[PDB]
Amino acid sequence: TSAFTLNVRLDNIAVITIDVPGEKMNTLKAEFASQVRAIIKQLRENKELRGVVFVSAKPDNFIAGADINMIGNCKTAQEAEALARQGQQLMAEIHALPIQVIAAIHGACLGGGLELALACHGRVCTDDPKTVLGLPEVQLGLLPGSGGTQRLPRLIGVSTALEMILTGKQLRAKQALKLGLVDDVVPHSILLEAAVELAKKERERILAGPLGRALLFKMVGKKTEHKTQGNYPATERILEVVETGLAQGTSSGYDAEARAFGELAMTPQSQALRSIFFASTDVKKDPGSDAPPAPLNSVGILGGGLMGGGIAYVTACKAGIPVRIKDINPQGINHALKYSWDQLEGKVRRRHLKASERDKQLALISGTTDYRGFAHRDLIIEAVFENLELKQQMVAEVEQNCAAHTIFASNTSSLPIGDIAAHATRPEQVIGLHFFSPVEKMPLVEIIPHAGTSAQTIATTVKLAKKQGKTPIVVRDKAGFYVNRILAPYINEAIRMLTQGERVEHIDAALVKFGFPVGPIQLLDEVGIDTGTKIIPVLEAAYGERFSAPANVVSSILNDDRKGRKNGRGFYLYGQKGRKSKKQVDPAIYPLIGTQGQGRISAPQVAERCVMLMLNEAVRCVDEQVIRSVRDGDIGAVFGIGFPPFLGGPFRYIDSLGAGEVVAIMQRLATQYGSRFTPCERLVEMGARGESFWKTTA
Repeated sequence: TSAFTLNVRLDNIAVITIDVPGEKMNTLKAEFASQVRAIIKQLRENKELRGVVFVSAKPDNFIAGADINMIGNCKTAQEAEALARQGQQLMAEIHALPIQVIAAIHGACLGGGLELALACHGRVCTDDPKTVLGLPEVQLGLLPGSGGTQRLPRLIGVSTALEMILTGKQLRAKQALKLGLVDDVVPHSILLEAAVELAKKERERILAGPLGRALLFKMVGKKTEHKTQGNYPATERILEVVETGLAQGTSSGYDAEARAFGELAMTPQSQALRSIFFASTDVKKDPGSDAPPAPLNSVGILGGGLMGGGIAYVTACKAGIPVRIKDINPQGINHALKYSWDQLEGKVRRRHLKASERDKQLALISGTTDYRGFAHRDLIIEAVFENLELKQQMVAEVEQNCAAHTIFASNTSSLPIGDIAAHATRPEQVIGLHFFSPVEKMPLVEIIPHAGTSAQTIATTVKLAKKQGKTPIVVRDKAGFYVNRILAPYINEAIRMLTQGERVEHIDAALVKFGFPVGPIQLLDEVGIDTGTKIIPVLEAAYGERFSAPANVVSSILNDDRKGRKNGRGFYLYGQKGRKSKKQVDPAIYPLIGTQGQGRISAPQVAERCVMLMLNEAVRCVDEQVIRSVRDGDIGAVFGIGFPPFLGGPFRYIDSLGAGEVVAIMQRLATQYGSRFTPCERLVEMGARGESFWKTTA
């Protein structure tokens, strides 16, 4: 029956220990409002104090901001705005304290927690890697909504404050001190002792109030519009709330911040963003199997190059597991080792610790061509050539050169795991672990158990996958798995429009405006036309002509040796040296492939044509039990192929669009463009009945 309690010391300086009684992390619950009022009145009552400090007893963190469930318990903009204005009002009483108030921050301090630090006159933080300051409410479709949109700009400057609010990026203590956000960064032992010590103590060219700051907002607004394409409502309201707050006065802006927090909470975009946040922590909590994980003290990598280097990089640096790389090409090992060096040579940029920690993490990386240290490797990730007979040999080599409890994790793209495990002595310890290049950048992995994969090695592989910073999904051993299977018809349809007279500048721009990061064929170029088209024959024989492509388009492109960006040129130029215009848009591609049409199609009709083909294939795998749940399919496509996050995923996009309406669109598309668009066998059933993919349908 308490959360905050304060105890004054011999020197009359109060210390409020923050510790939510039961929960693992300090969150700003609705129950804390009356408590902090009751104690902040006790500070004023005595009038015999010099300073006050704020500390978080939980060693994990400081304050993780307000809980996203409290916003969900509001059915109107007035209620969401109500607790928003109540949030600013309470922290105004903290800033109005005649006593000097300091926040001592050890651990993460994000969202509403960082705002409390802004209300305090001074701040002290630790130099720990787990302490981070940020305002990530924009990532939930919302906005700081408790004083963060005005208190922060007047402390760091609008130019670098707006970055923190529009992206939600968090800063580290050494970088936080430069901006002036924290007044001092001291070790965790000195924190409180120094915090109370400080608590006892009592450019201009762009600073032009009317035009210097006016240029920033015209320039930041144009950038933010281009990056988001206007599909994120909070992005409009952050500039609006912070602009009027600085221009027309703090109090009038505070009231605009509250109204923004209110109607942003009921936006359809924000509720979609908060759901994938809830689904992300659900996946991060789900172990895929109820069996106890096997030990993972040391791992190994089969295969070299940038492919193997990426797996080894995230395995040793991010997960802290020593890894050896086995490759029979001596040159292939150096590229796998050099790639991991250049990653940790990010110490050039002000970050990455130093040679102390650079060589500490690097000492866990090693390479050899001769199988001499593999006798005790608890798990070995295979990343060699995509060939079944070669992968079967790899299985036969790890079982003979390593322990009897090792796990074979194959990074395959189009081969069934049952065929890779067909000739294994212990087929219980072989699994699919599917990464996406570039390995460091992409955050999703597909963990594919075959018919005989043990429930222990299932739980063991995901524990490693989550240790590498990846959000894994467990998908069935069917051809194409999930993320590649729902992307092949998506790319084939964009290519089929090119053969129908469309221009690539129009198509790619049409889908990034729809919500995707990059267009389908720019994606095909970046990932490689070689790799992006090697799975269309596998999915053809496994599921029929539904995954078909135009007759001889891809056959004509790479027979001209146009592999994409990996070599000289592809769908885009990449030979544009001088760089006056960024977008390459190669014009030799149009004559290379037949194109009779002359652009009848519109701008949303293009993006809808292939997203419907993708939605069709998406609900197919949840009906075939390829993905274990509809939640695994949402984050599987949101983090997998950059499905528009403001829509919540492909399955939450159907619920908002209407199961009966989407079946009518594809039946309408099928009449016009062919029978590849016909609704999924299960979607027609959901179009008849009031079926939603998610709870709380209305």
